Amino acid sequence: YIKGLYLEGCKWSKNGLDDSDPKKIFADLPILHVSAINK
Repeated sequence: YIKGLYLEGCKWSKNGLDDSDPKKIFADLPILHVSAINK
């Protein structure tokens, strides 16, 4: 679980056009995942 990433220019999901202010936006919990190839 990573805390503190920052996006630039949309939402997390349902990404849309940014408003006039708030150029740098928080990033939500991007939990990772690893898997064997083609499996």
